[PDB]
Amino acid sequence: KPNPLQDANLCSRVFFWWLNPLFKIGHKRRLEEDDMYSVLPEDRSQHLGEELQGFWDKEVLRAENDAQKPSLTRAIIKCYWKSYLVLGIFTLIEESAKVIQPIFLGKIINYFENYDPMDSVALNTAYAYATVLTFCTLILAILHHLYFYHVQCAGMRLRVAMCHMIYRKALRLSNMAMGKTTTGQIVNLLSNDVNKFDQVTVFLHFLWAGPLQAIAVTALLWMEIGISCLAGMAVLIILLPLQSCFGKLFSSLRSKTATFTDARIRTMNEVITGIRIIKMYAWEKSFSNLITNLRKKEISKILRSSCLRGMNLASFFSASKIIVFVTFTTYVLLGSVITASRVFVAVTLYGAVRLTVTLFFPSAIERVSEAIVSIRRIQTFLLLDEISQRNRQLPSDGKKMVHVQDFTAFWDKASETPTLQGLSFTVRPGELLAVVGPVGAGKSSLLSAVLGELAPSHGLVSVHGRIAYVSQQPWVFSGTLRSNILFGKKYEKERYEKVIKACALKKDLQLLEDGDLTVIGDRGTTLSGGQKARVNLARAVYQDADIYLLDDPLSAVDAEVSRHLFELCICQILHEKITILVTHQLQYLKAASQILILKDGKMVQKGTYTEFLKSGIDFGSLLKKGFQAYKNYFRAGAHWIVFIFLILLNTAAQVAYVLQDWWLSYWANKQSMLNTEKLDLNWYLGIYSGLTVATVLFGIARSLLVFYVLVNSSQTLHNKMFESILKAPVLFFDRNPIGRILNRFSKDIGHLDDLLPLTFLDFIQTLLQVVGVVSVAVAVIPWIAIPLVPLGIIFIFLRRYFLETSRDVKRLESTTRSPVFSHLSSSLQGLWTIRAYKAEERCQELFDAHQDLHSEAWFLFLTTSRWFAVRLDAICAMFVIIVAFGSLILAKTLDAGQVGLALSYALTLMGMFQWCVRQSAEVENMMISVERVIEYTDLEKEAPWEYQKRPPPAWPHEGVIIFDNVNFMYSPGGPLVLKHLTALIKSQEKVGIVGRTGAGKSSLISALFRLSEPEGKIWIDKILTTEIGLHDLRKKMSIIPQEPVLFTGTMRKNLDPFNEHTDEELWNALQEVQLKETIEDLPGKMDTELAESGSNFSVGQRQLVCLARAILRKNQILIIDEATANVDPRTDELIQKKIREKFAHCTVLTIAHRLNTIIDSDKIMVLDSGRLKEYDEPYVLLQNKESLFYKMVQQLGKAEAAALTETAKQVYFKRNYP
Repeated sequence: KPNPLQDANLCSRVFFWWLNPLFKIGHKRRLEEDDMYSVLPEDRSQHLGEELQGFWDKEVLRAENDAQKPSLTRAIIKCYWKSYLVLGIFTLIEESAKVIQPIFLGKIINYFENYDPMDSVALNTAYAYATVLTFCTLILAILHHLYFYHVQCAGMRLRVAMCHMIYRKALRLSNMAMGKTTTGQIVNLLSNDVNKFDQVTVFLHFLWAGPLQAIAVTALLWMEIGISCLAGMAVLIILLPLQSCFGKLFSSLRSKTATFTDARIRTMNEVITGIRIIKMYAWEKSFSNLITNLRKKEISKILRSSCLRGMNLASFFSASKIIVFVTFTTYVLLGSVITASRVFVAVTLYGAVRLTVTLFFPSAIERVSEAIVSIRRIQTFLLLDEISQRNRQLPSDGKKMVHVQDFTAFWDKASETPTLQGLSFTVRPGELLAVVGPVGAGKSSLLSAVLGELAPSHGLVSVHGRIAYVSQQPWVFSGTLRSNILFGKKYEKERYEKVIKACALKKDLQLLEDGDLTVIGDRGTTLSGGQKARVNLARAVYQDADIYLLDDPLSAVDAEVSRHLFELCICQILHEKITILVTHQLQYLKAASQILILKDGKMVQKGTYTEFLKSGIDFGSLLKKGFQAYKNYFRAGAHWIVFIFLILLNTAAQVAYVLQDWWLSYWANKQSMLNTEKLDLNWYLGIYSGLTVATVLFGIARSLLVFYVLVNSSQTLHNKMFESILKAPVLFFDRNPIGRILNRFSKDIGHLDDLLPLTFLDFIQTLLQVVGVVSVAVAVIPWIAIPLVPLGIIFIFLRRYFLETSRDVKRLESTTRSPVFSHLSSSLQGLWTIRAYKAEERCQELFDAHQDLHSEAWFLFLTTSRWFAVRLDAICAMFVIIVAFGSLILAKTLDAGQVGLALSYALTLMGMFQWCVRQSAEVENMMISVERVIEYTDLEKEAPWEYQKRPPPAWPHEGVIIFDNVNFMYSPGGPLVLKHLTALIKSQEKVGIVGRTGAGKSSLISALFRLSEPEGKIWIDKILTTEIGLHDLRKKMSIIPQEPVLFTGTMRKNLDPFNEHTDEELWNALQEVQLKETIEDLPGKMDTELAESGSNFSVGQRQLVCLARAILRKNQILIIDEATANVDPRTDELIQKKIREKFAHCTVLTIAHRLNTIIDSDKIMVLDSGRLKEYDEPYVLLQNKESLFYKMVQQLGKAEAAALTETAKQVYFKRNYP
């Protein structure tokens, strides 16, 4: 994929003209990784990394020779100074241009100030000055982008060199070093700590041309306006500390909010996850209250933080008005007088130095400080102790031979019992050596000793030859299955097919779409554990090394596959290979050439299978231990009248900003046409102060009102979204995962709250400033409205043309960034596997290739940005040239105040225009959050929680439940689950439900609670369910769900969220389940904060909590759902006995998956894939052998069948026949 930046001119690289084809292509279709351009050779990851590694190695040698610490920063500087110095040359030129062009502005205004319509020599010198002014604007506009590309390319090169060095290290960390750190701190110095180097360079040079300029400018001001410049400059210095009190107080109101935001998101997680239970109990008003309170407590702090950001923006807006006000107040008070060529040079010089001081210099400080933090971090990482290269081998006779003599070693050096005790054994080619022992005996430790991972404290190990290894856990990296198998080696058809047929992957390869060519993710999300183990073993076999080490391969696979692998792949193929095995299944031991027993890290006996048959010690004996989006966004915040007031207040802020400078223009023009007659200073300083105060007050009012209206819009959108997600039916929670639902209450509301009001105000602020600049120019020279129409069509077409490809190349550099992260993670997890084979100088090449495919789309992200910006600066510089020259061809009607004003405003357009365009794109970016929040704002709704026909309070009186021809389905158009159900449940009668798992067993509860309004009729005491609002149906039917949940809060909350009970009642109920005792020993009596669904409680304890809930609610209908699956028998019988002896007069429906619990149920529904088949007493059902109850019982066995039959008969006799 050849790169055109390699073949370009210099005129064609100043203008990024070499990038035109990409845009054309991106304009038609979408861009994918094939359109993208391969990187310049000086920019490949391996080249950069090797260079910086050379410098860092030489410098750590220098330090080790000099006996102190080595510095990474010193190596970075030594490698990159001879090329970050030339960038410094251009930034010196550019900053002197910024300080020079106000001087020629002065000289043009000074041509007007002394006009003579006949003198042509003066006009010619003024044209010369206009030409020099335009050369400065074309050095700041057109050449700053080939520079800035190189400034940013330097940082990309530094980040890529660091990523390479970090990986080269992380591929050789000694095990004791891999212990201290984690595989999270080795992706957190590469996902956020090396991303600093992209940013540092951008402003690095603003540490010596941020002070230097602020001296040059001050010296110039002293030449023009005199000592008064100090006044102005004083104010400008006070914007460095003050802007750093809006920073040590915004982070005090912003880290005080996350402690409410994160509580709210945790509660929303418990609301969304357990939504079936919340609905079924009718509790969502309680969670409404909890999240309403946490959100109100969070908006209070978002509202302080927004008032402070609004004040910060208003201060940055009216700073220039204050600087110039105080300068020319002291200038005119000390006896001087305002002329219009010193005024609009002082204004312009303040503009330049104020932009440097308040934005660039402090950014440079902060980013260099963070980059030094990150360089320290990587400094520490690149010095973790490393594995000694497996050194010179003892010269042997070439035998592929494994021996150990008197080995004894530790994983950590403080242990009491050594990890290994005096190990001394050997293995030859062809000998399928094995070891048998319990877990903790250390067969992993023995294999790690073989692989060099265990450092010998005493003795010796001799391993000679190529080795293949299979880890206890399968390890699959990023790639395809054949890529996994080859592991960098060249493919061979027959050698691959032999291993495939040996590994019985044929069924597994058929399971995937591409056969063997399907792409496997990280940890193998595309495969299963057995499949991953098979792929790893196939890789090991195909690698064809002298030694094989196999660990725990066949414990996690089935019978036939494991047998086939052991015999036809291990026993037969590898009978000509050195073998060492870790096994847990004794059935394979018969094939073992040798077997060793290891226990407490020590030898017991080694010998064949028959010899250990002779020893008489059993193995098992030892084995056992749009635009509607904008309209709907703004309409939430405030009525339309407030939007009209907001428009007026934006306009008055900007009009007053401009009328202050026009006042200095009018003051100057009125001073010049004078006479001694003196100019009335009270009047002029009065209106000048009035205009400065109006600028400041209207900027402050405008910012706070934009912020307030948009934060209130956020608050209204959240309240409406949340109250619409509490009422969405459970279908909406089935279709969408808990991740997607909660992602709009955390992220998107997180943009609406603290980032969309800020950005949307910064855009409006700078847009009105651009309109102020263009309006002063047009109002002075009205003909500028003709050139300015083709400069506003060209802008629109440019921006469409760009954003049609800047958006295809701002995902290409995100969809290609993550494979680097993933490769580092994967090569850390299976690092032992990687190093076991000598094949890591191919994993380095893989990391380079993954890091040359992201520093290939960062290249296009850097240069498409400059393509666009060169053209916006062409537009803006044509505006400045038209103003500066159209003002001299019209010199007869203009005068020095008008020209000064128009032209210093045009000069300030430089950079403002681009910031406005950037922010507009960023607003349109961040409005997707609003589209999504408004999309959950209008979900479907289930029936209302209340109806007109309220139920009588005593209902249900009895609990007589009637089913009249009920059809129930989860979704419209989906399969029916119940088909014309018809039944009568007489009061108090205990009824069981039986059938197949999903034969309609699970939908009786959903139909009875109207979790999906059903078709048919259901009556409770002659009241149809569909005629009463939900919370008057779900309140009156207590349920014991399959897996209970505890909600974060006091145990009094879990038993009475609505405070309908007295603490003595709760104590009584907790005593009924005998759990009262277990509670009054925790710190809080009942107010103990709990974990997520009672991790500090037992499943049986959770069931006790839910059964207490039911006893407390004491409604005369009760439903139990899949009582016990894995409950301990004590708790089993406890729950069961309480269920019967607490609910004597309560109608009960039980839905059980075992027949023991519901054998005594007075009646039993039987379901057949959604059909009511049998409904009668259990003994009557068991009489008929054709009855599905009898058929299902006979599945159980013979003894259990007879016992259950006896139980049914006894119950039948005791109940019906006294």
